Amino acid sequence: VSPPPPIADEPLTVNTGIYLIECYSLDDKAETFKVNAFLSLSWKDRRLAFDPVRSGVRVKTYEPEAIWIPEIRFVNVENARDADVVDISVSPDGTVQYLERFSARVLSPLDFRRYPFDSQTLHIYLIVRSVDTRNIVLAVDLEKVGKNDDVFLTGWDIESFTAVVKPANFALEDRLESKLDYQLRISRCYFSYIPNIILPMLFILFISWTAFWSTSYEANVTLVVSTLIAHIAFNILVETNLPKTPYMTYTGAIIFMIYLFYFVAVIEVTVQHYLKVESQPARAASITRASRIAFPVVFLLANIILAFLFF
Amino acid sequence: VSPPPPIADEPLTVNTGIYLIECYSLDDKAETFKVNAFLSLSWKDRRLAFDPVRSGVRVKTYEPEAIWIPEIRFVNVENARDADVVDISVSPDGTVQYLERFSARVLSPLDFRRYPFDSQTLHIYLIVRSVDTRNIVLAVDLEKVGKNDDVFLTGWDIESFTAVVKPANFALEDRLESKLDYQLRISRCYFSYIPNIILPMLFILFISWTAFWSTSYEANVTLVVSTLIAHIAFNILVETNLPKTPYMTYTGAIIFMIYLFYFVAVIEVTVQHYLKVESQPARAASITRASRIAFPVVFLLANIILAFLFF
Amino acid sequence: VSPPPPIADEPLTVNTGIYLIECYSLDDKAETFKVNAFLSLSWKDRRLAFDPVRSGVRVKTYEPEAIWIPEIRFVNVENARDADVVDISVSPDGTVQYLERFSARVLSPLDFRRYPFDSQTLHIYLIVRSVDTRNIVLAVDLEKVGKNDDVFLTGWDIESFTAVVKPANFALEDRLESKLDYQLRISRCYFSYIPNIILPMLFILFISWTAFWSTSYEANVTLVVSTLIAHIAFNILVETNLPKTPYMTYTGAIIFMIYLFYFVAVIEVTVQHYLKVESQPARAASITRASRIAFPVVFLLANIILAFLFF
Amino acid sequence: VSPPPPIADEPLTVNTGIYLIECYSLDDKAETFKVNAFLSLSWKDRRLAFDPVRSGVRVKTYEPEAIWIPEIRFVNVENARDADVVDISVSPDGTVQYLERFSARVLSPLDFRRYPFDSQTLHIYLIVRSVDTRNIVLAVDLEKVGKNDDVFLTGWDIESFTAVVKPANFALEDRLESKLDYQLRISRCYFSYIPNIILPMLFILFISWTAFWSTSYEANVTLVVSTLIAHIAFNILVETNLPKTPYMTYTGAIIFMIYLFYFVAVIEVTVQHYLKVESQPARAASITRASRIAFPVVFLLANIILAFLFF
Amino acid sequence: VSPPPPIADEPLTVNTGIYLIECYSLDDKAETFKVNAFLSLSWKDRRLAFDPVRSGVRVKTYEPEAIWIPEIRFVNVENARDADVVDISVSPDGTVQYLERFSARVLSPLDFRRYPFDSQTLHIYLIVRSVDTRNIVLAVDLEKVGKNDDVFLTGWDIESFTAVVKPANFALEDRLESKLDYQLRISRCYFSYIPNIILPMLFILFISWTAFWSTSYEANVTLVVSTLIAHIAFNILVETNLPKTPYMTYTGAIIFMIYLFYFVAVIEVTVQHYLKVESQPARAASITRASRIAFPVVFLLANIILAFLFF
Repeated sequence: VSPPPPIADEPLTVNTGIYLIECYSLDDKAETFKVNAFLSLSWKDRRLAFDPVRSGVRVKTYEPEAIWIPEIRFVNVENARDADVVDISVSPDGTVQYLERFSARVLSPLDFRRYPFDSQTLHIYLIVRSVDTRNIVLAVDLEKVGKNDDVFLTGWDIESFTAVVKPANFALEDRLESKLDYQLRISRCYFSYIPNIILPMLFILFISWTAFWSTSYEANVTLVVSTLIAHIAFNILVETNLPKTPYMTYTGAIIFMIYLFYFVAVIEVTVQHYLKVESQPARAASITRASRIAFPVVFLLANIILAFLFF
Repeated sequence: VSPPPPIADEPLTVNTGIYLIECYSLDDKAETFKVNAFLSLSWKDRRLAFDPVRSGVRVKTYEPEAIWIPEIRFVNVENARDADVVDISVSPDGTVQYLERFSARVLSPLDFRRYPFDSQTLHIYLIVRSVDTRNIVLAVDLEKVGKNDDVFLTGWDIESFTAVVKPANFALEDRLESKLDYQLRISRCYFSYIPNIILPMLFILFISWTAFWSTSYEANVTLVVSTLIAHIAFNILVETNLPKTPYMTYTGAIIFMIYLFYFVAVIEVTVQHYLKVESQPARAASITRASRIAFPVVFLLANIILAFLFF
Repeated sequence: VSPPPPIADEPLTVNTGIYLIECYSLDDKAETFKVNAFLSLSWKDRRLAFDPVRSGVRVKTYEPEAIWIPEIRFVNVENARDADVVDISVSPDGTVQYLERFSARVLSPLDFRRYPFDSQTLHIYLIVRSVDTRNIVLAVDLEKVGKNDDVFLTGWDIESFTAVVKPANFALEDRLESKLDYQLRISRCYFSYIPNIILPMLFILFISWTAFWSTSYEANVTLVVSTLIAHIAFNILVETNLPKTPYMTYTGAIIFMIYLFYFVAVIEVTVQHYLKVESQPARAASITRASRIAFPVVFLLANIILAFLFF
Repeated sequence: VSPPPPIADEPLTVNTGIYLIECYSLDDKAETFKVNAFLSLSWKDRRLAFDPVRSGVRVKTYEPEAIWIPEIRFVNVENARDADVVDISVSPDGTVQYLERFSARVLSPLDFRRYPFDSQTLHIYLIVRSVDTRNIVLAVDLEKVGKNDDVFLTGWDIESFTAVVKPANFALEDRLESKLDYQLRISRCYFSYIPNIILPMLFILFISWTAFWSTSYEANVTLVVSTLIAHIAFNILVETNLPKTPYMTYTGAIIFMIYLFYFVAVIEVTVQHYLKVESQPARAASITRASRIAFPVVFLLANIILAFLFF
Repeated sequence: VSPPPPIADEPLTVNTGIYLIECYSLDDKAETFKVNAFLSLSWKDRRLAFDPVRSGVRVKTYEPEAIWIPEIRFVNVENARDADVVDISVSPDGTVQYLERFSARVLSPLDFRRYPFDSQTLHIYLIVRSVDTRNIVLAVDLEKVGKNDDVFLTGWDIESFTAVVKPANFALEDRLESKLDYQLRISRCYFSYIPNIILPMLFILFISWTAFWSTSYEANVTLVVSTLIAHIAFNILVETNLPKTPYMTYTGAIIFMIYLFYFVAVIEVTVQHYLKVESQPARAASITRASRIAFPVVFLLANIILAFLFF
């Protein structure tokens, strides 16, 4: 079987359509997600045309081996998909209606800079490579693009599944390739963020600041250094929840500024003590009492600096 | 091979039956479980009917390629199943008795809000897609739905394996699909919660409260801050046992309220000290002595608030 | 090829035999072990009988496709085995001697209640499903059941590999199945428990008890609370060695009772201090001095309670 | 099919070309990376030559089985690649144009001595083994060597993909092999190095040095030993980011020297105390005051020693 | 195709040869290593003999399916190898020269008692099972046994790859098997052990001993108990580097004895305090001053006891 010969000089249009049955295994670290879907392809091969009256039937069904079928592939997949052909139907004019169910692991890049208020745009790129006998381009049948309502990705909200209708047609290793962009949009979700990461990290930070209602260098050193251990040990506890990136994220910045407020708290505590033992308990107490409004306010305003920086 | 032609206008009934041989690899995080089972299918194709007298035999056995067999598929599977056909038997009337042994990884959503007293309902969804020549619906042979007695899922109690007999018949990409719901019910199980998570976490919390039988700001700061480290380090130790969810669970709420009781204990300790060094040891001692009934009672009642909130 | 017709009304005996070549990958968590072995099957198909004189040969060798061979399967495997047929030999009477080398991942349940003095019984269950034309039962050729001497499972002692000769014959989805139990016994092994888990955990516990040779509430609070952190951090260190079960184990009980001895030590320390600051240093000292024989003795006797409870 | 016979005594040239479609799964620990690419091969087999006029066609397409095709293999792969032949085209002169899409896991050694300013050179080694009837050598078509612009490796910058045009021709197990070196260059990237590993580790180190503005052996011991715990716990937190190597890295040296500055700080603190309690508070204070310029300066200069050692 | 008939009653010699191309993925825990190599086999099948003059060619090449080829297998592999036949060459006399490239995961037992100065002997065991028609033995072609110079195993030194030429011929399940031992000798390598495990663990241990230049029970308790936490937290940090074995290793013994020196340090500190508060500061100071030479010397000598015990 050859590809269908062209009527004029025109290339062959294949009408694509992905319907998401399941989506699962978004690996935030590997920048992958697994998907289980229908792929529908449709084109016109007039070599397969027939008379519905003389053949007796409205629709002819073939096996994949029997007829010509285009080699459609995914670009951004790890390995080629687990495909199973569901149905091949040819109408009287020669219009082939192909359908397969596939499952593929997909590499779409992720951006965690606004964690845990980030949203993502997952791509599924479909290509077809043209042949020597005829050129092939993809098109999108927008009625055959959708998703099951049961489609769930725990800890995200699946907003929308579409495709960009204009395919990207381009030359590669001396032949025309036609690429299509199918986009799954999603938006994050971590109702427990505040009680699982933020609130206990604010509490351990506030505990360090009770050293501004105290003058014991021995109690203060225990307060500030022991709660710094408590902070690091807590960061250890929530390490699994936080994104491990080579760049700075929003939650990551909050964390960093907290390590800074531990450093500045120690400076104060050391200064307050150096002034009191250096017989200036006037200036010593003036600083420690100022820190009690200075630290919380500077914290709140810097957090507004960050918030506004990222959003 | 086409599907069997209909006698009247009726659709084709396939009689389904899943018998669980093994169940294993419930991944609480990925919301999957692996299963190894028999799938039995049964329908009537009168094109395969024969005379037992003239054929000489009572039952004819075919190969899968030889005869028409419906394309049954699972909905909520990662990849299509590892199927091995066990037996195909056709009786004189044309009744096909199909049997295969499969193993599949399955995506059923899990709800840990009532951890570790949660129960689950694992779904295995069977579909069949109807064809142009004839409509197909699934039915359930409830005598062929069951499970091996050896079937174990460590840390759960396998309660029941059934199917919802009314199939869900619906149109999808222009054809009728017939869906079936097979439900594995399970219920959790963790005797170690009481002896592995709750009791040592109550002990480390109680240790923090011995600061209400003390007036040393230096001993008290060590008591409350060191036991807060002990709490976080313990939470680290039992991190593997606890469910890593984007939502708030019951055990997770207990944990959170404990981080709050550390914060409130520090407030008290700081206030008691601020009053004693501010020459009001009457009010200082009044508070610290009140906390000794206040803290434990508030704890017990809040835990009853939580308990009743979740149950 | 059909199954061999019966001489009388008798069912077909297949003579089984597993010889373990390697065993490896015991996953204590997943309750699996991998195995690499020979499976030998032997039955009589008199349709394959021949005259050694007229055929010219002593033994005829066939290909698997050529002759009838029973569908033997494992029950408690994740996926069906990686089988490679080694030899098929038919003697003049029609006795088929089949041999294959397989490797399979196996689900046998494990019991860690007596960790690290537990022993296990790993099952490999062989089934055969009878057919419409004839009934099939398994038998054990005990000369063809054994294990290579190199067979090693690091951290255990491979005691014995046998089979229970009486097969379990039973009806399943309307046909007779014949099941066989092959048992690999194993017994645990951990000299490092004493020098890796128990001894450093007794040392950190004893360190907490030097607070009975002291009256400083500040040193005592540091001793008991700091060593409790040391205990939890050590439990973290040996978390990989200890079994993560939903039930209580023997080592797990020892651990739990140690968390209790930290709680009781804190009670004492708090009471001793409350009596001394409440001007009763007679009773204060009486208790602290009694704890010095009370604690170690109660520990030793409770450990004998536990020991005897589990053994 | 034999290899094409030589015109003269010359060997057969195959023109190679790898175009990277995706690259992913760089395992820093295992020294692997996965890749998905096109491999293009081109040679002249004049046995396949044809007359475009009499054959009627400009280009003949064959199946892999039909014609002779060289066994090209990768050297440094774990398992042989997942190859799928995309197109085989023969022009009138007998020039075969082969194209396949493969995905392979690759073992290229990595050097982390200059972490996190290291750059890498990933190799993909192509071999062909010559045969008895004729010698085979690889050549590089540099226009067919390239990479997709979407090719991403999170936390690195993909600089360049080329091949060394001079193939390495050599005798192995009595035959000529022709090897080619395809090099993917990459350079590291951890913009957050300073902000997540270095800065909080300098802060916890500086906190230890506030013991030079103090004379309390009890506060100083808490300062230096508690911040040493904070250092180790932080190193635990950033363990995932740091490379696990059997050799010394640059970041690893910084870490090591920090453990040394904790040791030397303790020596000082112990000496300062030993002199003050040994009634020499002149020399005691002289040392502690000197450490306040000595420690930071020695640190800065040693870090310049290291920096210059590695770069 | 049957095996070649014997000329006399002699058995068939197959000449083996493994050439290591790559070696990788030594899993210290699972006692496996992956390997990628050439396997060369050579034997005489006179059924394949030909006249070079009449056939026209000097050497005939066959496909694996075409001719008889022995079932050579590995003993100590997890799954049977990923084999790809590279070349089959038959000379005029019937001498088959087979070559395949395989990759296999291999189970060779490892001994870490002298970690990190241990050396290993990795086995690759080749078997052939004799058949009913003829006996088969393996031989070693020592010119076809070697390794690529690029062969690397990070953190080890690949010393040598040979085979024991005398095959082990033996009866198994009623037939002769011929076994061969191919040995890869490797030796460990960890310069970072001294700068990653031993030195910071000696520093944290030395810090505990500054309590012999001090008489404050409160500072001493903080010194010894806080550095014991620091020791456990550090052991946590280097847990990944250290071998997780059921037996006692050399590095493991060093670790254990360090936990003992923490226990003995606490005993001293408790005794020194009990004597000073029990008004015997003569004996109290005598002990503490003796410990300053006793502890370091006993440490050094015990480490020489260990060193000499293991080596």
